[PDB]
Amino acid sequence: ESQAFQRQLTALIGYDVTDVSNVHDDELEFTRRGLVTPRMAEVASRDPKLYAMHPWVTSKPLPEYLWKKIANNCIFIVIHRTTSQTIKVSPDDTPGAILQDFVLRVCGRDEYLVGETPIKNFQWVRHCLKNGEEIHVVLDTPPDPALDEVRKVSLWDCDRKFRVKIRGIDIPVTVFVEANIQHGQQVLCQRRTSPKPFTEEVLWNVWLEFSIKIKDLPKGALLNLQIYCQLLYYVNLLLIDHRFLLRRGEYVLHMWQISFNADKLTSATNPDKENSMSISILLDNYCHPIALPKRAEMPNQLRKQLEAIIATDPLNPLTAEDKELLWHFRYESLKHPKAYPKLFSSVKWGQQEIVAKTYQLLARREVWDQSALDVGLTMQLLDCNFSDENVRAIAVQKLESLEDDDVLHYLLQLVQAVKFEPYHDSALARFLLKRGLRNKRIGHFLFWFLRSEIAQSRHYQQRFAVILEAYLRGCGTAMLHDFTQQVQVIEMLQKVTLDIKSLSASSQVISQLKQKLENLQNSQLPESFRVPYDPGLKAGALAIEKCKVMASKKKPLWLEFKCADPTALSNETIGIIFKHGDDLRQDMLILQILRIMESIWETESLDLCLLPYGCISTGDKIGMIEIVKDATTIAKIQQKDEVLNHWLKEKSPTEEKFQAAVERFVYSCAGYCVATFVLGIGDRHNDNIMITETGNLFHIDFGHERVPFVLTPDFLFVMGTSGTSPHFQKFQDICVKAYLALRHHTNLLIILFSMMLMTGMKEDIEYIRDALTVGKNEEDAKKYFLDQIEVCRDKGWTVQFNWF
Ligand SMILES: C[C@@H](c1nc(-c2cnc(N)c(-n3nnc4ccccc43)n2)nn1C)N1CCOCC1
Repeated sequence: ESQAFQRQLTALIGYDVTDVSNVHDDELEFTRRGLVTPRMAEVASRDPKLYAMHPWVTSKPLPEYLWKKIANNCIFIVIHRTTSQTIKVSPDDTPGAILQDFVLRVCGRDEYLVGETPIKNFQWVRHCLKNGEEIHVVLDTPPDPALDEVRKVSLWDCDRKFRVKIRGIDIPVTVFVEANIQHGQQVLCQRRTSPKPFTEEVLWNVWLEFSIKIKDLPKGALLNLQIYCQLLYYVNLLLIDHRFLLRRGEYVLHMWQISFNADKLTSATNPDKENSMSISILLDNYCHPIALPKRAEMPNQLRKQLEAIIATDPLNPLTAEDKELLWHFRYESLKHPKAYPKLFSSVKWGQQEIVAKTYQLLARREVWDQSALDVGLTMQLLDCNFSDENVRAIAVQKLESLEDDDVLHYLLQLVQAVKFEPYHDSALARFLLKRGLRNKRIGHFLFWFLRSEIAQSRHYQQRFAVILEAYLRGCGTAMLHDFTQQVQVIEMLQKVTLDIKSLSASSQVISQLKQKLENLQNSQLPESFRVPYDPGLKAGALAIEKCKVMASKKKPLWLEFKCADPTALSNETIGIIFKHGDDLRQDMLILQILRIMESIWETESLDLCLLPYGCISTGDKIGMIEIVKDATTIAKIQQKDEVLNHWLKEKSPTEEKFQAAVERFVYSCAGYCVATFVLGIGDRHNDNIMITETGNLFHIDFGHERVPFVLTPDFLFVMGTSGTSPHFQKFQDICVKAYLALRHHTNLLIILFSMMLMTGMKEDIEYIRDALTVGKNEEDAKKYFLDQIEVCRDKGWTVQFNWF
């Protein structure tokens, strides 16, 4: 009936936010209700014009390597109606000023050049300049903003010890309960139950007294119940609710099975009730409710100790001495923003009086608020080591600074950080909403990032579902319509990939694909859909005759689409790869880190010509990859040392284009060598590395006696020298420049890598430290890296062959 909006939202999300068949409290529903305000606040605040236009812009400097490209110091763009005309431009002009009511859209795309910013501060332009491409725009009338229409007693009075009664466990399918009280990844106190028998049901029926006072439990403390022989089952219960009240009564909680990890922190209970292990518990019964309420100077030698502590990397563990040092001199420690994580990892959270001091400490926010924004520092406070909302808010507040440009750089990482949140409604979840709804680009990518996790993760789908719904309710009639079209297409194509995969371990199946695709274009269809990994591009009908299946053991589709925009100045298709077997969420992260690195280099005016191709995880074990045109694997070129350069000349028609090719190869090869080493995904099989008919090398298939990174003799033959040329010198030089360019952001990468490991996949994270060579001077770094280069040369073709 009138509720003709909900089951729409539901099938977009892939989950239901009205469903209560798995909640044991109203936090999810409360957070649906709570999100209405910041939603309205952002919907109502956003300028309908610039929103419908979503101009993708930056405030960053136009880099030195791009400065060379600029004509005289003029720049040419062509306007179109059929008929066209060229215009000379100054790099500081405005769209409306160059215009001399009507708007400028980029040809073949849903992308606009509008608003009060210079043209040099447009992303498309900077792309066109980087690639050497021409800038093509059509005179068009601004899209109607009406299309975007938006539808419509104290706890510190309780001095008794905290107590939890374990009734017992049951499973329908040397075993004891392990009851921890946690704040972050920190264990406050820990009791246990007597080791009992192996029966599918065991009832201990004992009260357990914890050494912590009721008063001393901190907001966001977790009753973490574990089952050992040894660890096989875990479940968590926020001991304090979303209304600040201490929890009460009896609970039956179904538990996740094992086989450190962001899942282990989830307040979500297992929905599969008929198979999962459970537990019954009793919480201290009371009649009236319990709600939680709301210098001399330093000697030198100690300052030096403190300043060393502050200077260390994120992964350097703090001794108890360090912690005590940081604490006792908290007011001086406050003066340094870099001391914050280590300072808040120094507070005893299981102590009411201490937590207070911290809260009154955070009131003196003078210097933090004043400090220049540090994404690395900011990210540190959003990780699994911080479970206090006030600590987490001072981080979130710093993010507000970021221009949409930089949000899109950290979106995935930020979305994944929601997993470390203790409450469904948080400053960070809230921030993502705000930022998503204020900018269509972010909101498109938010949708997918969120939907990726919902379809694939039982530990966090409820949390992400309520946040997705929150976004959708303010994104507009326009985007709601597009998301539906996109959802339909992938919900069609994935089934097609599955059915096909089972029909093989040949040219028999290749005609079965085309036959199965034909009826999909006729019945159930959408003529056009937005490309999930590149929303500027609108795909049309399948180039049915161009589609195939691929020569891998995992069977991916090779698909070709027409462009639905008739104003596109090319006839070239849009390629996509549908794949089952490798988890694409791991690919997404790495590609995203790759973009971050490319932005890092930009700050040092370096370009390394990476190809971080589009890649969106869509559902369990399955998703899409962007097709890079004119590219081939290195292994196929081999089907040893001489052939690589010949292929390049074979594909390069002239000598300029061949010198442009080898120019391109050196940068891109250098780039991937640095990146892959830092990430520790260096040693890869030759079938997983590719190159374009133009020089650009690039890695693929990020699915997990070794070489630090793949630099081989055939690559070296193109560069010259037998196992130093004028090109091997450049390679060497730019690798050291690229390697040191990362080391200036040691902290940032450490935390991202650490975050990557916890949400995507201690001695595991420790690797990035060594790879970036922490604690060594710039000289030692150049040495360290060039030695790695030498290993690859000295080992030649060894490990390649080894893969039998
Ligand atoms: C089929 C043909 C080909 N593949 C591509 C191409 C393009 N873009 C990509 N992103 C891409 N990636 N990326 N991730 C992948 C994951 C798996 C497979 C492929 C992948 N592959 N282009 N071409 C012409 N290969 C020619 C060389 O011999 C092997 C077959």
